[PDB]
Amino acid sequence: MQDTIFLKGMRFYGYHGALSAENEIGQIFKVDVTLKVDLSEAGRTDNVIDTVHYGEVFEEVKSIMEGKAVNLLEHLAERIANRINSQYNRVMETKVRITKENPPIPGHYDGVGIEIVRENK
Amino acid sequence: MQDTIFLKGMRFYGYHGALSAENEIGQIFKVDVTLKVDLSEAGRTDNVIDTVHYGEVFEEVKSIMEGKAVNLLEHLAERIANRINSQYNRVMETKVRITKENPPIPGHYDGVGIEIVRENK
Amino acid sequence: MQDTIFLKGMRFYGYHGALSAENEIGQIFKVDVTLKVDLSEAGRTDNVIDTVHYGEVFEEVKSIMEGKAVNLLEHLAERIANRINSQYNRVMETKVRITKENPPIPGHYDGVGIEIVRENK
Amino acid sequence: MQDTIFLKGMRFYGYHGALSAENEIGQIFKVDVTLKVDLSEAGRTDNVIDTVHYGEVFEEVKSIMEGKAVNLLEHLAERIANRINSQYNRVMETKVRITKENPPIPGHYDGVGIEIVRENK
Amino acid sequence: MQDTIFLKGMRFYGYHGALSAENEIGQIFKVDVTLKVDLSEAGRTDNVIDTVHYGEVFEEVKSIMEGKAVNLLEHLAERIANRINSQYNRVMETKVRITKENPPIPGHYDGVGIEIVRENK
Amino acid sequence: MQDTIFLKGMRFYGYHGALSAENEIGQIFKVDVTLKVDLSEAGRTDNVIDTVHYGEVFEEVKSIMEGKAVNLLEHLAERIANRINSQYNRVMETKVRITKENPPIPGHYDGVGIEIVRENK
Amino acid sequence: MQDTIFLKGMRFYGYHGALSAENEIGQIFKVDVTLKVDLSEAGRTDNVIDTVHYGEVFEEVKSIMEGKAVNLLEHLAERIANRINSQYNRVMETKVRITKENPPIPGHYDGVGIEIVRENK
Amino acid sequence: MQDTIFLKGMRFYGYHGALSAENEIGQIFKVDVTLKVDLSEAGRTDNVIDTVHYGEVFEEVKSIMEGKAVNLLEHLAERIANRINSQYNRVMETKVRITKENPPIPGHYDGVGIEIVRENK
Ligand SMILES: Nc1nc(O)c2nn(-c3cccc(C(=O)O)c3)nc2n1
Ligand SMILES: Nc1nc(O)c2nn(-c3cccc(C(=O)O)c3)nc2n1
Ligand SMILES: Nc1nc(O)c2nn(-c3cccc(C(=O)O)c3)nc2n1
Ligand SMILES: Nc1nc(O)c2nn(-c3cccc(C(=O)O)c3)nc2n1
Ligand SMILES: Nc1nc(O)c2nn(-c3cccc(C(=O)O)c3)nc2n1
Ligand SMILES: Nc1nc(O)c2nn(-c3cccc(C(=O)O)c3)nc2n1
Ligand SMILES: Nc1nc(O)c2nn(-c3cccc(C(=O)O)c3)nc2n1
Ligand SMILES: Nc1nc(O)c2nn(-c3cccc(C(=O)O)c3)nc2n1
Repeated sequence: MQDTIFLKGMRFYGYHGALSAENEIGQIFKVDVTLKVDLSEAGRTDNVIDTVHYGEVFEEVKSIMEGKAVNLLEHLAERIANRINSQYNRVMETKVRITKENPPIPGHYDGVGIEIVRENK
Repeated sequence: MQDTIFLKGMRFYGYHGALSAENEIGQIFKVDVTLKVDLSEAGRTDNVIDTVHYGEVFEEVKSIMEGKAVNLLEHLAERIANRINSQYNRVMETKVRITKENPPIPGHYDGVGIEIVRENK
Repeated sequence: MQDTIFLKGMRFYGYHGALSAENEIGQIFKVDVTLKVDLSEAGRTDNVIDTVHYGEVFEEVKSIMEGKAVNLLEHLAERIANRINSQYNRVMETKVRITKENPPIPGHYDGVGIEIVRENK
Repeated sequence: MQDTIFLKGMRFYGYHGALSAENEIGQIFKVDVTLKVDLSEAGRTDNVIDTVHYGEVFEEVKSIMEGKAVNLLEHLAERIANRINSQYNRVMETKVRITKENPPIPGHYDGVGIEIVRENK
Repeated sequence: MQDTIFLKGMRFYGYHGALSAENEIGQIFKVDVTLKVDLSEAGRTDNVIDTVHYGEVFEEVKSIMEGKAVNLLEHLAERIANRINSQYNRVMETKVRITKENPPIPGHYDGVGIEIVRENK
Repeated sequence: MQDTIFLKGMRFYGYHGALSAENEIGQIFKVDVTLKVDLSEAGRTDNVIDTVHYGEVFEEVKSIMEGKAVNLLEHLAERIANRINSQYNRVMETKVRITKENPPIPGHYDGVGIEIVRENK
Repeated sequence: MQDTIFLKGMRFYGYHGALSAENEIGQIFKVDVTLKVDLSEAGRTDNVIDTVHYGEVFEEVKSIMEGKAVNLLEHLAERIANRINSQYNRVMETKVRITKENPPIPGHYDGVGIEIVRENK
Repeated sequence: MQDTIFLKGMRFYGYHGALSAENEIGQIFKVDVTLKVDLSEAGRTDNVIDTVHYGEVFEEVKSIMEGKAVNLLEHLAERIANRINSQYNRVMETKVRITKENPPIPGHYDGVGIEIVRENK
């Protein structure tokens, strides 16, 4: 089953980061969420109730990304994957990628971050 | 067999969407279609009749994307994959990705959508 | 005097638009604000009080762009230019460009909008 | 008066070109239309009737770009500028830029074309 | 073994295409070549003779892409893969992707093409 | 008169540069050529003979850019502007911009170069 | 005289900013430097000594951008323009644009900054 | 286990290359480093000590990329992968991609390079 639902390049201004200064100033966090979901039924029916509403997923991500500031992106992706797997039984597995495009790292690069894949139990 | 034929970033202005307002105003839909097809024979012959004409595939996609407005992208990708698998025996499997780059979702993101892979029976 | 202060590609999700459907669903609005300001004194002093804080300008723009929904972009740029010229005597003239990258217009284009230049009296 | 209304990156698939082959195969034409229009009244009123509807301009451009095939881009921009100046008294001057991003020219480049500015008499 | 050598976005102006008009006018062809090659020895030695010179591969591709005009991209990728596998024993397998970014297809899209993977025997 | 004919992002692989090493290895040169030409007549007639053929201009540029290696971009733009003004009486003035996107300068930047504007006498 | 020498998108990682946190963490600063210089002589001669070496200008910019941390971009552009006008008599005027693509401003935007133009006395 | 830590588009100006001229002039090298690391613990704890600090990895890469000039990219990726696997037991495997976007190859392309994947023993 290779069907997926996806939300790309979601950006939120937040205050997460292990450094005090980072928590103070804040920065933009880029998030990509890919959900493994069997889409044939919805493909047949055309009924929104046979799939996972992308609008509701974005809201879950947002609440976590624009909420209390944590230290790691690992913690942020872990709470997102957990929150999506929990509320949707149709999601067989959740992949969350978080990118810090402008971290306190003295150099020239496009971005830094992590990516986790969590199966829904 | 890893051979493929592909059509990338196909854009159509349509009126699909579960929301009334969406059906009224319309929006741009981005479509990516990848076909698993053994290309060696055509590679040997150089005869167009030994492969799948990308121009004809785009027309099939277009007719579905610029046609009657449905509610889901799942339904739109399902009719496309079904239409391509049906008319071409050479297509062993069809992958359709549809992106709503500007959905009625209050936020900052690059796009939202779905992707399905359908084997030709 | 060719000195300027600028804020580029500011994006806000709003509900402005002459169409009911637009007010209902909303869309992303891109804003570019260029201010004619003599920057030599601040260039000499390095004192933030000798110039116009970009952070405060963005807040003014934001309040107008994410506030009550109006019909025209002309009205939106007119309230922004007026609000910036009013609070900053150092701004000799204000230029506001607003882009609707995804308007209810059935077609393929990069964006549509307006640009106004308002001298501070 | 530096106020303008603009439509950027409008793309149409057409068959214009001095070469037979070009008229046969067709190609994508990129169009940028900038209109000099005093936007203060609409800025004050917020009444759509005090400005020029971008949606109607795009339709005029479209009809010309997706219509009968001519030889030059100069002829295409000349009919567009003439058509916009003619129907809108509020347009003090019209600028039309047309780009052939993929012309029958053996080389590596981003695009080729012309740009005309026509005052409304 | 996941080591590779790659040449991305190689562009050539050519006259391949099943349509007469295409052979007459020509167009830009984009090529991506990925070679599976064990790179540890060269990684240890730092001796150019322990790997495959990207400069020589580009020349092989070029000669095929800017040479006699054929009908299919399948034929073009097949001659490239065959030419690289043949001259380099170190290449365990060759992947060739060819894109027609501007084909005689009336529509809006990023590109069309094919991709083949050929193991070196 | 604000009419122009333009050729953007023309790229050529050359060996110009004041450094020996540069003449040896070569690099990509980006060229932008803008011609001031009254386009109304061609706009009226639709006759290619009433304007300046972009295809012929690109050839002139090419011959200069892919020809003998000189030291400066100033010399390269000067020979191009001179060559275009000379062969076309319709060109009232020629603007040539040349960019070295990858010069032997140890740093991070998008490009370096020059731009000249030459009136046709 | 419309001749210019330019250095675009120069990026440096620095610690300038009116906020303590900014001085602590640092960020990327984008710089664009345009010099008004008569390029005809160098265009005629092809002698590097008849123009301004872009490599030397980048070094001046770099030393200022990667040096002691100041509060304003105005101060940074003022020292750059002053340093270039001072060492080169051939530079009739210097334009310096500095962009903070990731400032401590809670929002979604492409960048913020200033631009100054300084004539060489 | 599909968890990863990544550093994308890291750019360094260096003097590696099999050609004398290349060692003399230097060029920009683009590096992408992907690390397979189990991120659940850090995801649970939010403790930086339960993961691999991206800032420290960038420093290791930098020291190798901006250090002594070698002939191959294979040698450069091999020393990076080896250096990261060596200092971090948490890294189960390291993938290093190096791109020469502007090599001494007479042609039009986006880039050339290699990619290696090295398991940590
Ligand atoms: N522009 C903008 N919009 C929002 O909705 C924001 N929410 N936060 C925000 C507030 C408090 C904490 C965080 C956080 O990421 O921890 C984010 N910054 C914003 N900026
Ligand atoms: N510009 C443009 N071109 C076309 O070919 C279009 N077809 N539709 C269209 C018409 C009716 C229904 C749909 C739909 O997607 O349901 C699309 N909008 C277009 N715009
Ligand atoms: N994501 C996001 N963030 C904000 O700060 C928003 N503000 N509005 C908003 C709310 C009410 C009216 C408007 C408007 O533009 O008229 C905008 N939508 C948002 N989405
Ligand atoms: N995809 C697409 N959509 C349209 O609305 C088109 N109109 N034409 C078209 C038809 C006849 C003549 C021309 C022309 O440009 O001369 C264009 N090609 C299209 N493709
Ligand atoms: N600009 C440019 N440079 C080259 O090296 C070219 N080679 N061909 C070319 C010539 C003959 C046949 C083909 C072909 O692709 O069949 C290509 N067009 C070029 N343009
Ligand atoms: N790929 C490619 N195509 C061409 O037409 C080229 N011409 N030159 C070339 C040859 C001799 C001198 C110069 C020069 O720029 O001085 C350029 N390199 C090329 N590469
Ligand atoms: N990667 C990198 N390279 C350099 O040359 C740097 N110079 N500085 C630097 C050091 C001290 C002060 C500043 C400053 O901008 O004030 C910058 N950070 C760098 N990072
Ligand atoms: N701008 C810039 N910044 C640095 O930190 C650099 N380090 N090197 C450098 C110096 C010596 C050898 C190499 C090399 O790559 O072999 C690189 N060039 C730089 N440019």
